[PDB]
Amino acid sequence: IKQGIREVILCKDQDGKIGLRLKSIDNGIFVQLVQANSPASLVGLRFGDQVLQINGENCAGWSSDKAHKVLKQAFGEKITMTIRDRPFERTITMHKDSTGHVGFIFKNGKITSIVKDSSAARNGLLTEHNICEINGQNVIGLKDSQIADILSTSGTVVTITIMPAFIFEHIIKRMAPSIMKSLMDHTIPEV
Repeated sequence: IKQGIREVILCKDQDGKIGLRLKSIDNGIFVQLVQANSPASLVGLRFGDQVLQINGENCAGWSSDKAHKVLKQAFGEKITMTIRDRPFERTITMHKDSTGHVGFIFKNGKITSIVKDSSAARNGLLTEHNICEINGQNVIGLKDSQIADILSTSGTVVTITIMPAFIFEHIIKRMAPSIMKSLMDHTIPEV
């Protein structure tokens, strides 16, 4: 998680889309969904990122509807956005033990217990937190077994990005699980 504000420049695709849905939270605007293979993914927007400005105008106080409308009405040749990086999230680095475990239990992507004497215990992983990313890869909407599988196929060093569940549950309201599973970018970013 970068302690930064960064500028991104976007271009609507040939369908006039950027591949973004946005959500009003605490009088800011946050990214609720980034579509795979979209202008938003390509420029590196992530679930939970805060949008500070669009085209030099402050997003403060905007409703979700107003943010969507602003994007629709932008001359989509060059849209500038000022982003603060995933401000409700934190990243925790763990090491798999000899048995290949880091030491927690989760359910519906939410961490529910920390295993004694684990790497998770040593690094202070918290319960009541939703898993947003593993090793920089968005895992939101994937099944527990797929998240398990990613953890298995990772190396020893496992980086997890988490968000307090009450904030996660606020961000994802009015978005169908099937959309999150099917449409949220789960790819590794391209170079």
